[PDB]
Amino acid sequence: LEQNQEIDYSNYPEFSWDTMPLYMHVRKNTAYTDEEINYLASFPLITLEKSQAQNTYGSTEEGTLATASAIKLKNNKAKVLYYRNVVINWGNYKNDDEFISKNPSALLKNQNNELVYMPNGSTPFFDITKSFVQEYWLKSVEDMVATPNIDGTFIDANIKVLVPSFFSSKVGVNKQAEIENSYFSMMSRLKESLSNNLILANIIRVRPEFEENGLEYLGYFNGSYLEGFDSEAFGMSNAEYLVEGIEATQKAAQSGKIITMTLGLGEAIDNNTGIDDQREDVDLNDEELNKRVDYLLAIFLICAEKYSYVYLHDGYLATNSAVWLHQFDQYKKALGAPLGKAIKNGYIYTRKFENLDVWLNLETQTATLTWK
Amino acid sequence: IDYSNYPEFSWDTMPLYMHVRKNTAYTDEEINYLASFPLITLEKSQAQNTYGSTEEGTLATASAIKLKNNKAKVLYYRNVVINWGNYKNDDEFISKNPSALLKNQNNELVYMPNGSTPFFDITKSFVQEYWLKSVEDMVATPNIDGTFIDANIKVLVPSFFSSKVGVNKQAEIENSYFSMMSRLKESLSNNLILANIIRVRPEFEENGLEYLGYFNGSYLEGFDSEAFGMSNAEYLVEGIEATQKAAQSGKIITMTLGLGEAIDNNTGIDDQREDVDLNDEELNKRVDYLLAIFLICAEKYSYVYLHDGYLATNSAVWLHQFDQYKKALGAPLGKAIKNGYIYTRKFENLDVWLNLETQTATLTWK
Repeated sequence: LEQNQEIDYSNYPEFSWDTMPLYMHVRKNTAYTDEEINYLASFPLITLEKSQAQNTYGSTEEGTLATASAIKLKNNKAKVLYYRNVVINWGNYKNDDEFISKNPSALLKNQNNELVYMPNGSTPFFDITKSFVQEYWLKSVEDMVATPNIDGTFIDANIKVLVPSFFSSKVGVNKQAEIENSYFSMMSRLKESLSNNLILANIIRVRPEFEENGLEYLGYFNGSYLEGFDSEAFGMSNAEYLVEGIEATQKAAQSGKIITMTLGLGEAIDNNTGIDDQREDVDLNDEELNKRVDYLLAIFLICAEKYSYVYLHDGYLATNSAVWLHQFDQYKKALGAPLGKAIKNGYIYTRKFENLDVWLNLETQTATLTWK
Repeated sequence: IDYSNYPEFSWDTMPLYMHVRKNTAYTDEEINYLASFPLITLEKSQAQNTYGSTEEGTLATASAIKLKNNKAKVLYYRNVVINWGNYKNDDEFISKNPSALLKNQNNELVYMPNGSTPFFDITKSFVQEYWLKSVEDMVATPNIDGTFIDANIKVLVPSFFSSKVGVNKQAEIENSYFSMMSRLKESLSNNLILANIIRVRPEFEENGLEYLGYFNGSYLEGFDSEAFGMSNAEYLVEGIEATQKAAQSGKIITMTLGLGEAIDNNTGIDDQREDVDLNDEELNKRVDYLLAIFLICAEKYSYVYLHDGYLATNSAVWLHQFDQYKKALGAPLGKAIKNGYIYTRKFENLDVWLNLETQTATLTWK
């Protein structure tokens, strides 16, 4: 497996321990307002998702360029990443639509010559085993990253390539191995061509198939995004699953890799409204909600090192998120640099920072943040 | 009550409903499966990637179903306010008439939670006429027996639109909706109109019965999904009471209940989706429970669907028949009896015992 490169922080985002280090990961179907641009520009690291303002700019490619230009004019130090899925042919990319229309052989088929799909039955996959698909995809990423207001790329669906059953159950064992081989070739190409830029990947993940829960695959990347971090599977308890995720994240962060930890608040915010009635306004000062914020931040702080950033989210679509444009009080309070590593005692973790003491219990799913 | 356009019904075995879409044409086996149900709703996005549009995919599917079983009743889905994709005729109409879409007081489009799907402004006469004709034209085709009208409750719960377009516009949407439903009641009097209307709601003192006079029956969803601070059991008690009254009055009931949560196995996102054992003891207990809720309510022309979503290619129960669907049921020998949260009912070949509090039921088949 690809080894990690020697650490060079030249192109890394800004980072401070003074207050919570925050990540943003976002789309909107139309252009951001000026106020929204100012909000985005306040984050040190921003990923622009697929379906980026396409109903204003006609395409994600153009909506990305316009959004990134506006962010950079407000804060030229904000780092902006372009999302790219390595295998799923999601909609709203004008260049992808043209490429697939002109070249139907670019899509992935099973051994019976049938197109295979995501669970919606309509979104297909790129057959990255084909040279011309690899070249198209790599060029699309390199061309976008080369533009002035884009600093790097967020690579998605690595785990769909690397967990053998995902594609072997669709296209067979040999084709899965071929997809994997081509994936490694493509990531090696980006590691070299984007060496003066940033590459983040959705890669660290508790998986029975991954002996090191994704750390073994970080060699191509400046860091990992984390999702599914508190969503247990494989018969593991919630606490057991988080213990493994925390260990992997601590190791990656201590190695100097960027970490962008996403944790959902959707379940703590939902109040059984919004489907056939107005969605009830969320009291973002609610005491129980803030206990959940404390808990999720405590998980993050037990792991964090320099270049670790957190996003407690209500989905990535700005217009459907109750936390969009908002900042919890925990994000404004003095944090300060760690005074050492977390201490683990069973499912209880503690950590001291210059202005904060953290206590976390994974079994009870509770935490305390004692600000100084 | 005029039953002349109603579907077939038998108590001999479980009366079943089907509610379905697929992005491409059904296979022959799938058409035979559809044709075996007495009442089928064809959803939006109906084979549009084979036939080019939902309109033509609906026509093709319905023709094939009726060739296999001409007695099957087939309904065309139509949303009264949401402009969902894949209707070629809607795309043409909206492109030509952007003013057909609902805007707020700043003249901005308003959307569903996805931020992209807009709404028909049904306060405008030309929109009303386009919509009504689209329904009437499709129901007049030979292989379609009626329509399934969706999103009634989004019109009738004031906060849904008032929070988007203002209180005056919501009242006007509601007024126009009633005019449109009165028109359809008359034009489709030789056909079937099923609506997504019975629903426990604080705004509806009769939980949707007060609107049922426009329609030949109701589809039910959200039926076991409590809200408003209500307990699950008391929320179901209210839905059961509404459904019993409707069914006993001769209205069609199509009760949908999700098995998604009892089938979900924490796989299929980044790995292969593991088989759910459809013969499992635990899944069969859940089927028994959900069928018991249905049977406590059912009358002639009540039908049930225990589902894993409406997209055929993503459903673990597509093409499947639970054993509970094959056993002799027989006619009810009395209405359900309610003793607290425990209901019982006797049929010729089955005794039902249902406890809403524990979410368990016992089906004693003879």
